[PDB]
Amino acid sequence: ATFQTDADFLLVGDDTSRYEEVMKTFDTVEAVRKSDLDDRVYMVCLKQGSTFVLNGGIEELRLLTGDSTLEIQPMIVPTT
Amino acid sequence: ATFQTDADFLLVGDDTSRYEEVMKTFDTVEAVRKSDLDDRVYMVCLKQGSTFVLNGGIEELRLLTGDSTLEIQPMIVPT
Repeated sequence: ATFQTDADFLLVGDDTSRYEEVMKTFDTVEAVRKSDLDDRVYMVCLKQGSTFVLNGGIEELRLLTGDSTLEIQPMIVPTT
Repeated sequence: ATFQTDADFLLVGDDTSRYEEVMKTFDTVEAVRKSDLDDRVYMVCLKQGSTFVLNGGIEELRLLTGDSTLEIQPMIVPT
């Protein structure tokens, strides 16, 4: 289904070798950063105002990624 | 005591108002980001290879910032 979100988020997967490269093609994404804490994690921070939309949904991203394990999760703060 | 770290980290305070400003001041700091989840939280990402260091310790950051409630805390990842 179609995926959307105004909030930054994370990419968690066992194969992150194409994450950065794939995310560059989305003009709504501002930057991307691998976690110092866990290799299977990447933070995706969005351009202001932008709304990340992915028509083909998560499977579409998995497909672009070349990783079926990939998962999109919210960012976590130790205060909530 | 001196404060040092090579890893990204969070800033957490009640008066977030000069955080971004103060952070730009450090050439070891690459970017800063307020959390969508919590108004008191800012992410601090460091330039690659860089070491963020505060000789006056965290207290020196509380000074610069004007926020005695400021705390530096590690980043948390899902598991």
